[PDB]
Amino acid sequence: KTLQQIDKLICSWLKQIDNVIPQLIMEMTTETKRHRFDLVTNVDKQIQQQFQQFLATYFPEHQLLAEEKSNAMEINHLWIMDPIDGTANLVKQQEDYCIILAYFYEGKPMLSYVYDYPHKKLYKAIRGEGAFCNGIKMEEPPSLKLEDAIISFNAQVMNLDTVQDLFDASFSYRLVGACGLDSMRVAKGQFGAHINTNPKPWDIAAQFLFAELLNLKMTTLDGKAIDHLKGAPFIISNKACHETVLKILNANGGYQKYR
Amino acid sequence: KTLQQIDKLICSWLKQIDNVIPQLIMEMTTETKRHRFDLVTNVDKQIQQQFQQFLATYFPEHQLLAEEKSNAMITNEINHLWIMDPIDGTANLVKQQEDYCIILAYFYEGKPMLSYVYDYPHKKLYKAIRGEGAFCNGIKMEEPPSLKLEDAIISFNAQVMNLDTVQDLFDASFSYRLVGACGLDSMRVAKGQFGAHINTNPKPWDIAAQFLFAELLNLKMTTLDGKAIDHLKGAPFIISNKACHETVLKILNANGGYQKYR
Ligand SMILES: [Mg+2]
Ligand SMILES: [Mg+2]
Ligand SMILES: [Mg+2]
Ligand SMILES: [Mg+2]
Ligand SMILES: [Mg+2]
Repeated sequence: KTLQQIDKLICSWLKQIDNVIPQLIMEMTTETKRHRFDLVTNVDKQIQQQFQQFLATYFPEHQLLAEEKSNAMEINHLWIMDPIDGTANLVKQQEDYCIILAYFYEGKPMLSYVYDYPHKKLYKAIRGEGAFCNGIKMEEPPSLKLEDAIISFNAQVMNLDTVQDLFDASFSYRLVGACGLDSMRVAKGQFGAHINTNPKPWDIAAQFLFAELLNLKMTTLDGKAIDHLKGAPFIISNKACHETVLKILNANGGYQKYR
Repeated sequence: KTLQQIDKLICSWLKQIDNVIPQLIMEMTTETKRHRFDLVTNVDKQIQQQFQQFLATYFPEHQLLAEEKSNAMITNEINHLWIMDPIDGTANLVKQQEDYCIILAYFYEGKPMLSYVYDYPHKKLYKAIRGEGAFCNGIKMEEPPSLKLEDAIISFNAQVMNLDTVQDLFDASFSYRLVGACGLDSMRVAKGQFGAHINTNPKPWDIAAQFLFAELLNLKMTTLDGKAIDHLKGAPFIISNKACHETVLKILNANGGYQKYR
């Protein structure tokens, strides 16, 4: 059975990773992918590869869907990985990036991991036990109406009218700049909601479980329910401000650029 | 008294407020000021009170210009001046318990001699001592690498500018992030992690420390017109890497400027 043992294994792999990264930084190399803002490093690739390796060693039946490798891909043990979510923050700030890891058994979220390596905070989620930040149990956050909550989203990728209407309806706006971590601030009850209008499946894979066990909302921007295997325009939200955010997003002909 | 003796006293009084803040947080109470979003807490108040008490107890003749008390005294002619934002980022403190800081700057006859931005939630004390340099927990900071704007993240408040100039800043910049406390957003510029941070209406206490960080680490710190800033008064302000400063100002001042109405 237990997830609990697989979790001990995963957590001991993270301890391993913690000692590997300073080396990977030491010889850091930087490339761009499709455009000058789409960055990859040796850090991103080596973490992925090392889990690909871990998985082969201890879990050869298990498959891996992940950002820095091709995928293809009805699957029984699936891991989803963003080896460095927030690569732009790694490169420019050496701060505010994370590892995102999530395990799915017959489509159902079983374990989930967001590792804030720079602050040495490991958020984890385990079906049957709960969500934890470095061992302390995380509890359902207090209700947050939109009008009292801080929100996070990319303003660059939306028309300014609906950016305005979000500004007007919320307490304030902030942005960390990594899905995993803005999402975690919603979990921790510090942001009311996080939006990403075009995530990949690895950008959001761990959030399903956190959301389930901490009583958050996680949907498409049409309220629907997200296929973990493909992305979708998504939101993670306090329960008390979810409907309101989506309503504003879909108003006046939608959030899309131009207009 | 040797600044190193004064600094020893301050770092130490900042260090001890660690023991105090947790309990003040667990009894957090909140009042409003200019309007319902202009927040102040038991935390802001007690840290200021406890500093003023410290200053009376240790440098009787010095003076405190600070956020949560009136500053009618002054004016240009005071020898020993401290300026303090007891909690900068009060909104963040209330909502997140993270990304707030304490600002202090000592000025001897107008000239900044010591500066402190204490990032309490991650326990990172930033300090700058004239003659010594700038430090983060005693790890020494040096001038950052040149950052052109299109290679740089910027930080600013997108809600108080007209959405065209906002768009223009996005467009010309690598990306946008916001921490939401001036002192911390400023420090990211100081560390070279952001190319620049803008605040279009700071008070003296939101920017008091940064003068010296900027001088010692070769940053540009100016009004949104390029001129010197008078530390007794606010101005619309920027603090920047040297390579992106002119460009950010050009963008701000174009097509009637950065105000909602141009
Ligand atoms: Mg990438
Ligand atoms: Mg990634
Ligand atoms: Mg205030
Ligand atoms: Mg303040
Ligand atoms: Mg302030």
